[PDB]
Amino acid sequence: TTSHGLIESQLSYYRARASEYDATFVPYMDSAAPAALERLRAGNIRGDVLELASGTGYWTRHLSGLADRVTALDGSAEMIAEAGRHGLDNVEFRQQDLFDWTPDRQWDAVFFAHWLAHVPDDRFEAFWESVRSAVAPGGVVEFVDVTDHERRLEQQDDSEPEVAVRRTLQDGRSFRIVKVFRSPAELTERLTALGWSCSVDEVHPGFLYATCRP
Amino acid sequence: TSHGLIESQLSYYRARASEYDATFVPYMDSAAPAALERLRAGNIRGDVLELASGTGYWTRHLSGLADRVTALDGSAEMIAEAGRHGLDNVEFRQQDLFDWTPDRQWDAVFFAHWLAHVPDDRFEAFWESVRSAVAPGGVVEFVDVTDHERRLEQQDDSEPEVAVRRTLQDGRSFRIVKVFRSPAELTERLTALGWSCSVDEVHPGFLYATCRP
Ligand SMILES: C[S@+](CC[C@H](N)C(=O)[O-])C[C@H]1O[C@@H](n2cnc3c(N)ncnc32)[C@H](O)[C@@H]1O
Ligand SMILES: C[S@+](CC[C@H](N)C(=O)[O-])C[C@H]1O[C@@H](n2cnc3c(N)ncnc32)[C@H](O)[C@@H]1O
Repeated sequence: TTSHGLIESQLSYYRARASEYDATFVPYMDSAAPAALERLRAGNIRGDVLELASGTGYWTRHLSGLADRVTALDGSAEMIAEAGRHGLDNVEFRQQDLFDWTPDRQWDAVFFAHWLAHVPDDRFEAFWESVRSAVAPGGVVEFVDVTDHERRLEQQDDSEPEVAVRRTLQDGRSFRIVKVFRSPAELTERLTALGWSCSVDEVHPGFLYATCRP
Repeated sequence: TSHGLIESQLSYYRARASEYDATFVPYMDSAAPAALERLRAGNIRGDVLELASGTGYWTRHLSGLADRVTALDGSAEMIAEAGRHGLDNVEFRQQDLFDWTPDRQWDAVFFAHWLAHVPDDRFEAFWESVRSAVAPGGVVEFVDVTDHERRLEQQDDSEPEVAVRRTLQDGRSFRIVKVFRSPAELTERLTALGWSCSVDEVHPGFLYATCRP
C-alpha cells in the first residue's frame, strides 16, 4: 500500500519545482534523448495525441511537431504555465490528477516520459485501465523511463522494497516521491498480464522506451 | 544506522547458515569465472586473511592459493559449515567485524559480498581496521555487487534507506544492510581514506577490487 501522503507529497514537489525544473531536468535524459528519439520518430506518434504528465513541455515540443493535435495533461498548473512558454500552436493543456482520472475521449497515441516510475505498484493497474480506455482502435501507447538491469531486483532480494526517495529543492525544501525502477522484462510481464502486447527495450544505459498495443 | 540493524543482520546470517548453500549469493554463479581471473592475478598468496568467510565458498579458492588462511566470521554456525570443506591450511575464528582491531598483519586480505553489508557510518572504522591488518607490500581484494555509474544520480535520493527485509524458509524475517556502490563511487571514497584502488565491473552486477593501503 502506498500512502496518500506520499502521493500528495510527490505532486507538491513537482508543483514547487516547476519554475526551476529545467535547471536540472531528468538526470542523464539529455544523454539518452537521441536514442529515445529514434523510437519516438518511428511513426506511431501521429494524428491526435495524448501526453500524460507533460511537465514543462520538453517532450511536448517533439510531440507537437509530429502530431496534428496534442492534448497534454499535468497535475500541476504551474508546470502547465511553464510549458505555455514554448508557444506550441497545436497543443491544449489540461490540469488533471492522473490518480483520479477517467478519460472521455480516445486518441491515436498516448505518450508519457518519466511518469510511470512515479506510479506505485498499488496504483499501476487502475492507471493502466484508464490509459487503455484512452487509446483509440489501432493506436499505441509509448513511453520513456529509467530502467535497471534485469538481475538487480534479485541481487537486492528485498521483500519490502522502498517505493520512495527524498528530493531537495534550490531553497532547501525536502519532499519524498515515488521512484520505482522497473526492468524491461518485469514491465513486459506485468503489462502482458493486463492484456497488453509490449515491446520494451533499453535504448541507452539507464533508460528504456516501450510501445504497448491494447 | 541503529545498532539494531547490525544485530539483526548478524542474526539473519546465523540462522541462514545451514541452508545458505541452497541458494548462495544471487547470480554469483554467473560471475564467478570473471571474478576468478582477478583472484588468480597473483596477489592472493603467502599468509592471507579472509573476512566474512561464511560457508567457505571463497575460502576453498584462497586455501588452494595461499600458504595459510585465517578466516573470520561473526557466525559460529557459518564456521561449522565451512569446516565440512576440510581445508588443511585454514584457521577459522569467530569475530564481530564491527568491533575488531587486528593484532597482526597478513600478505593479503580478501572478502566477497561483505562490504555491501557495511553501512556508511561504519565504513571508515572498518577500513581503518583493514588498513592496520595489511602487511607492507600487501593488498586488499574484494568482490561485491555493483550498479552502473549513473544509477545513483538517476535515483537522486537524499536519505538512502539501506535496509532490506529477507524471510527464511521457516518464516522468520530479518532486516539486513544492502548498500550497492558503483566502482567510481567506491574508488572516490577509498582514495579519500588514503587507498589507491582498481575497482572494475567484471560481470554485469558485480565488481572486483584491488586496494593498496
Ligand atoms: C515524474 S514526471 C517528470 C517528467 C516531465 N514531464 C517530462 O515530461 O520531462 C513529473 C511530472 O508529473 C507530474 N505529476 C506528479 N503527480 C501527478 C499527479 N498525481 N497527476 C498528474 N501529474 C502529476 C508533475 O506535475 C510533473 O510535471
Ligand atoms: C554478506 S556475507 C554473505 C556471503 C559470504 N560472505 C560469502 O563469502 O560467500 C554474510 C557473512 O557475513 C557474516 N556477518 C554478518 N555480520 C557480521 C559481523 N557483524 N561480523 C562478522 N561477520 C558478519 C555472516 O556470518 C555471513 O557469513
